[PDB]
Amino acid sequence: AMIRKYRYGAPFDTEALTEKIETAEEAFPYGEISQKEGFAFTYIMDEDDIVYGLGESNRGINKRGYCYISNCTDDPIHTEDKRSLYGAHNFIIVSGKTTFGLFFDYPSKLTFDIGYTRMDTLKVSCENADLDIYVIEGENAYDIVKQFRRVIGRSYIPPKFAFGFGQSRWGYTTKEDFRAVAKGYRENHIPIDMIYMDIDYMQDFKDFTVNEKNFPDFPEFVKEMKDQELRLIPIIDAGVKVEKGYEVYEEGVKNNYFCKREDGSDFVAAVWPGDTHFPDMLNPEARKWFGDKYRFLIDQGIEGFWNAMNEPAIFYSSEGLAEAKEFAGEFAKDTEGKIHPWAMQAKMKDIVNSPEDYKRFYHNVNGKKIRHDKVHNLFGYNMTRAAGEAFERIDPEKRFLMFSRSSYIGMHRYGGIWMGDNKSWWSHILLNLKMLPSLNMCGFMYTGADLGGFGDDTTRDLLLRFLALGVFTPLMRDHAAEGTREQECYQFENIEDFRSVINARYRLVPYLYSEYMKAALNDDMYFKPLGFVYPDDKMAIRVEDQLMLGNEIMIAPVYEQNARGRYVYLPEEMKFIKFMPDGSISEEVLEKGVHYVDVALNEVPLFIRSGKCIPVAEAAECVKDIDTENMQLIGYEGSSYTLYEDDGIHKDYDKKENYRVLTK
Amino acid sequence: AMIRKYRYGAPFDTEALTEKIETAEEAFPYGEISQKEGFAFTYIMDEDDIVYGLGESNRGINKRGYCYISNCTDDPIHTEDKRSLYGAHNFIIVSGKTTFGLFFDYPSKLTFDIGYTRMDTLKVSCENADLDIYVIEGENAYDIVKQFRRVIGRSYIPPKFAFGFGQSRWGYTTKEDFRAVAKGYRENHIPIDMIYMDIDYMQDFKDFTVNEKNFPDFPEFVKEMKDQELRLIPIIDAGVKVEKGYEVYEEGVKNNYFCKREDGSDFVAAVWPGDTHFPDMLNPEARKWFGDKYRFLIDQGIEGFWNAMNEPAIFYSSEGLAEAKEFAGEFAKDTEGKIHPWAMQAKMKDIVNSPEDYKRFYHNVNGKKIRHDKVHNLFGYNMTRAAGEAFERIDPEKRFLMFSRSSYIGMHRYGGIWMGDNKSWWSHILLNLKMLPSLNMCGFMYTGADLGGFGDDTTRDLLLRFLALGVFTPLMRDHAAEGTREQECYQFENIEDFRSVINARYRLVPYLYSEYMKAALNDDMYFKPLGFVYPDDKMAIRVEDQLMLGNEIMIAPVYEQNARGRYVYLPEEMKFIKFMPDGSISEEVLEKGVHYVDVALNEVPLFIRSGKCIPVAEAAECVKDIDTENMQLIGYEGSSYTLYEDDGIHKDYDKKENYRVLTK
Ligand SMILES: C[C@H]1O[C@H](O[C@H]2[C@H](O)[C@@H](O)[C@@H](O[C@H]3[C@H](O)[C@@H](O)[C@@H](O)O[C@@H]3CO)O[C@@H]2CO)[C@H](O)[C@@H](O)[C@@H]1N[C@H]1C=C(CO)[C@@H](O)[C@H](O)[C@H]1O
Ligand SMILES: OC[C@H]1O[C@H](O)[C@H](O)[C@@H](O)[C@@H]1O
Repeated sequence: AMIRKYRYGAPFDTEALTEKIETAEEAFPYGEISQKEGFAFTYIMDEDDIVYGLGESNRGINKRGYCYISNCTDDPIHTEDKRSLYGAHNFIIVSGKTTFGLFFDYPSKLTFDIGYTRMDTLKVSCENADLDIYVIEGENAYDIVKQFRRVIGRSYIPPKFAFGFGQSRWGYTTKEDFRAVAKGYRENHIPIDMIYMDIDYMQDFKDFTVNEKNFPDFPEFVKEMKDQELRLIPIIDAGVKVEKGYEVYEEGVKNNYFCKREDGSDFVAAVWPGDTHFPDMLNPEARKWFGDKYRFLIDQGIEGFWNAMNEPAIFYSSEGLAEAKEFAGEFAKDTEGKIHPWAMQAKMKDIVNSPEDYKRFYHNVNGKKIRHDKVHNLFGYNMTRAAGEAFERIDPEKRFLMFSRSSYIGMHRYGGIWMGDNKSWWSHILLNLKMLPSLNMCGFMYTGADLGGFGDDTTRDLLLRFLALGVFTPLMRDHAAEGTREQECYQFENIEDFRSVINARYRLVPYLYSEYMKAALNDDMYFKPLGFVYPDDKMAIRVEDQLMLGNEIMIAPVYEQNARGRYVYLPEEMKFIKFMPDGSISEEVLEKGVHYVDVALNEVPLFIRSGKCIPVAEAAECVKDIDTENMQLIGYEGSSYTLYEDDGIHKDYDKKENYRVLTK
Repeated sequence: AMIRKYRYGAPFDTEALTEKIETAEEAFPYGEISQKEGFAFTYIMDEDDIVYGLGESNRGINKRGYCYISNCTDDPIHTEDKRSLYGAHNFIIVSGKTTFGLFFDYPSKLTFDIGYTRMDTLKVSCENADLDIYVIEGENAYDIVKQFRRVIGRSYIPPKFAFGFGQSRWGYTTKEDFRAVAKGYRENHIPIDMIYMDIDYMQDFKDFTVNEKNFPDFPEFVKEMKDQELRLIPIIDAGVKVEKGYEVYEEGVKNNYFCKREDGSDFVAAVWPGDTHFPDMLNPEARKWFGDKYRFLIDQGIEGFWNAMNEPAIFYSSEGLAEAKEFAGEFAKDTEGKIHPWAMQAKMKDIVNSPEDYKRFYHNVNGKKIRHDKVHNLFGYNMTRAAGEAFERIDPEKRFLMFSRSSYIGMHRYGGIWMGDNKSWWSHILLNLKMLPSLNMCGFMYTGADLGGFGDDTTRDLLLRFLALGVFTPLMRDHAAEGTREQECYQFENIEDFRSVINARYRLVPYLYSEYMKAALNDDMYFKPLGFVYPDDKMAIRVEDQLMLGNEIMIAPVYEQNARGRYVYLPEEMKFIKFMPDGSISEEVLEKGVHYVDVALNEVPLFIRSGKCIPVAEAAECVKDIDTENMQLIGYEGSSYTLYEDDGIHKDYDKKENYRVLTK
C-alpha cells in the first residue's frame, strides 16, 4: 500500500522481488514517461534534492552530477569517468521537498542521467519499454529504503568465521605458497581466519578441479589449514574450459547446458582457460547442474567460495579473434600507410568484453531462446544463485561463505559482493567507503574492497589506512593482482602496526557480527549515510566521508596520504574512541559540531553516540578463540546494548537465547 | 645560509643555474653516497620530516610515501600510480629537525624513492655517477627555496594580457570556429583575452605554416580578433613534417639541423603530421634556426605561443612500425593460438614513446654526438629556450606569452608551463592545486591546468569549480580534447554563473599581476604552502589543500562534487571573502582555527590575512579595460599594500614609479 508497480510492455521476470506486488492503473505518479525513443522517465529535481542509491556504482553517495549506466562490465580501472562497473542496482531515492523511491526492474542496459546533461534534470532511459517500475512512498529516504529491503527478501547471512580477516593473492599456487602465508601471519601473531585461493589452484583453470601435481592430497591439506583456524576459500569462474575428457565440459555439451549461438552451436568465449563455454545461468536445469558441482569442493572440507568473471567477462570470442587476425594481416602488409597503428590498437581493445559478443549467444529459458544482451545484467546474479541454491540442497543446516563480482538486485539473497579490481590509490579508500551505504540500500550487506588495492603497487601506509577502513566492513580481506608489490602484512617494517590494526577488528567482531545479524534479520541497514540518522540536520545530510554503523557508532577513516588526522562533523555529542597500538583504548568526549581529530597511522578511530555503548572483546588470533563471556563496555555510563550472538555456523536465528542485554 | 656543489664524474652542462658555485672538496654533508651500482644518495628521515619539491610531479605537496622518476613522458592519464609525468624538476627539500635542500643536476632518468620502499628511507638514484649535487641550507624550507630561486636565475615574466582568461579546444579549425567562440563570450559579456589555436590551424600540421584555404589572409583575421582584445595563441610542436618542398624541412635536412640516427640519416618519428624529424634542440645553430622561425607568426601580429609534444612525444618510429607490422603478420597467420591478442595489444602499445626509440637518435652538441636518452629531459627545456632566445633577438624590450608542456629546471627562464593532459575528474582540481607551490619552488610561476579537464566529459559544476581555482593561477584557460563534451562557458545553462566566476578573475588581475611581478623580480614565490608562512604551527604545515598567495591572502578551493562548502584551517585570524554572483563582496572575520565554510557553486572564496589588504578593481571584459585608477581596498583597516604596475608590454621593470603604496 506504500509501494506500487507500473508495468510497461512485457517485462522479463528477473525475480528480484520476493514479494508479489499487483499492477497499478493510475498514471505514473512522478515526472513524465515516454516511449517514443524506447523508454524514458524524466524528472525535474528541486535544487536541494539529494539522490541516493545505485548500490555498487561510481562516485559519491549523492549521485547527482553524473551519468550511471547499469550494464555489468569487467573494468579494472575505476576512474571518475567510468559509467559502468560490475553491478546493476536499479534502485534510487529522490530525497528533498518531494521524496520517493524508484526501482527499475529491467535486466538490460539502463541509463541514469542524474544531472549530467542538465543539472536539474533526472533522466532514466532504456532501449526497450519492457519493464516494471516500483514507486516506494515514505516519510523520508530511510523509511523508503526499509520498505524496499522488505520486498526484496532477507539479505544473505555469512558464517561467523567470515567476519575474521582474510588474505589472498593472484599467484598463490603451491602448498609452499599457502604454508608461507600461514606461517607469516600466525608466527607474528597477526589474527586471520581465511586464505583465498585464486585461479592457479585448479588444473589448467578448469572449474571444479584441483591441480593434481600441487595438491595430490587436497582434503588433507585443507584439514592442515583448518586445524590452524585457516579456511581456504577457492575461486570459481563462469567459463568452463573447452577440453575433451573434462567431465564438466562433456556434460554441458551433451545435455545442452551451455549458452548457444542462434544456430544452436555452443558459444565460445576465451577466458583464463583459453576457449570456454558459459553455463546457461538462466536455465533452471543448467543452474542446478552447475551448482551441484560445488559438492566436489565441499566434500573436501571447503566452507566458502568466491565467483569472478561473472559479467560474464570475455577476453574475445572466436568471431572477434578471426576479425582481429584478419585486420592484423591487413595492417601487416599495408605499404601505403592507410592502416594506422592506432586503428590496429583500437581493434585489439574492441574484441574485449565486446557488446557485439553479448549479442552472439542466447539463454534457453524454458524452451524460449532469449538473446543474452537482453538479460545481460542477470548472468552474475543467476550464477551466484546457482551456488546458493546448491548449498541448501547439499547441507541445509550450514552457512557457507559466498560472494561474487557481478550482481543484480535479488542476488543479495544468495551471496555477498566484493568491489572488484580496485587500485592501490588513496582515492579508492574513499571509493570503498562511499559504496557501502548504497550497497546496503540494495540488500548487499556482506561486502568490502580489496584492502591495499588490487591493482598497482601499494605502500605500507596506504595498506594500513585501507585496513583501518576494512576493520568495519563485513568482508575484510587483503587481495592483490599478480605482478604487484607483495602486500601481505608481514612484507613491511614494524609489523606490530598491522597486528594492532587487525587486533582492532577481532576485538570488534562480537559487536560487528551482532549489528550485521540484527540488521539482516530485520531488513535493516548495517551502514547508513548520516542523513538517514539525522534527517533534520542540513549539515549532516550532506556529509559523505562518514557513515553511521548500527545504532551505536559512526566511522570516519583517514583517506589522505601523509595525513595525521582529518576533519569530522558530529551531529550530536559523541565519544571519540581510538584503538591504540599498545592495546589500549583512548576516549574523549567531543560535542556537536566541527572538529579536527588526530589519528595516527597505527590507530583505529570510531565515535560512540550519546547514550550508547558497545562491547569490546580482548584481542584473539581467530574468530573461534574470541572471548565473549566477559568483554568491556565502551561508551556512555548507564547505557545498554543488545548483543546478538549465535553459534555462527547454523541457521537457527529466532531463539530468544541469541539475545542478551549488556549494561554499562 | 649556504650553497655547496658536489661534483661526481663528468656531468653534462645543463645550464640550469645562472650562478657559478665552486666545487666542494669536503665530505658530503647529509646521508650516504654510493657509486657501486651507478649512483645513489641514501638518507634516513626523521619521523616528522616533510619532503617538499619535484615541481611538476604526481601526488601531494609532501612527497613522502611514493616514488617519483624524473623522465619527461607523454602520459595523458594522470592517476596516482604514475611515476613520471612531463616534468623533470630535480629539487627537493627535507624539512624537519634537520632541514636542507638538494638539487640533482642530471639530465637523464633519475629516481626519487621517497619512503616507497621503506617509510624512513629517502633514496635518489640514477644509472651514471655523472652529475652535480647542490646542497642548500638555511633556517627553514622557505629560506632554502629562495636561495635556490636566486641561483637558477629570474623566472619568465609574461605580458599582462596573459593574466586574462583564455579559451581553447582541440578542434577549432576555421575562421567560423573562432568567430563563434569570440561571439559566445563577448555577447554574454563574459571577460576573455585569448583564444588558443590548436594544431588544426596549420597546413597539414606543418610547423610555421597556416592553412591558406581557411585563412587566406591570416594577418587580417589576427587583427579582426585583436580589435576586440582577443589574441590568438597558436601551438607549435616539436616534429617538423617530412615533405619535399616544405622549406622548414628542406633547410633542416640541408644544414643538418635535425637529430640523426647513429649512421647519419635523419631520425624519423611519427607525430600529428605522420613522418617528422626533430630539430636538434641541444645544438646552438639548430636552436637559433628553429627559434627564428617564430618570426613568421610574429610578423602577422601574434603575441604568444604554446609548445606541445616536446618530450619529444613519438607515436612510433619507422623502426618500431616495421617491428609491429612484422608481429601483426605472425599474429595474423597464427593458427595454434601461440600468439595471444594481449601480446599483439602489448606490442602496439610498446611502440609509443618507446625507450628504444630514445636510444635511436643523437644530439650534436658543439661537434660531440650524444645519444638522446642520456640527455632526454633537456629536450623540451631547450625547445622553449629556442623560442625565448629568438624573442630577445627579435624584440628584446617586449614580452611574449610562452609556455611549454615538458621541462627541466632552467627552462623556467624562457617560458611557463601548463600541467598537460589532465582529465575531467574532481580529483584533478586537487592535483592542479597541489602542483602549484612545488612548481614555484622550481622557478615555474606562470602555470595552470586545463580548466574543466582536458580528457573525458566534464559537467557544469566541475567546470565552475575548476574555474574558481583558475581565478588564482597565472595561466587561466579552459581547454578540451577532441571528442569530449564541449565545455566553453557558453555551452551550459545559467551562463551568468560563468560570468560571475570569470568576473572575479578580472577584478583580481591588478592584485594577482602585482603579486606575480613582485615575486618574479625578487626571486620569490607566488604560491606557498602554509608551512612556509606558518613554520611553527604543526597543524598548518600539514595542510595540503589550501595555499598562501603573495603575502596578503590564502586560497582554499572546493574540490568535492555536490559540496556546498569545505573545511578550512586558518593559522591566524583572517577575513573570509567571497565574490558573490551579484557582484558584491561578502566579508566575515574568522578567528584562528578550524572552520567549515559555505561556498556556493557560483561564489569565489579567498581569505585575507590579519593586518593585510588587497586592491580589487571593477569587473572588465578584457585586461586593457580594467580601471586601476581607484580600486577598492578589501581587508584590514590601517594596513598597506604595495601595488606594482607597469605597461604590461615591455620590460621596464626597475622604475620606482612602478610601485605605489595603498593604505586602507
Ligand atoms: C639582464 C639582461 O637583460 C637585458 O635584457 C632586458 C632585460 O631583461 C629587461 O628587464 C629590461 O631591463 C630594463 C630595466 O628593468 C628598466 O628599469 C630600465 O631601467 O632598464 C632596462 C630597459 O628596459 O631591458 C633589457 C634590454 O635588453 C639584456 O638584453 C642582457 O644583455 C642583460 N644581461 C647582461 C649582458 C651584458 C653583456 O655585456 C651587459 O649588457 C650587461 O652586463 C647585462 O645587462
Ligand atoms: O587480453 C586480456 C588479458 O589477457 C591476458 O589474460 C593478460 O595476462 C591480461 O593482462 C589481459 O587483461
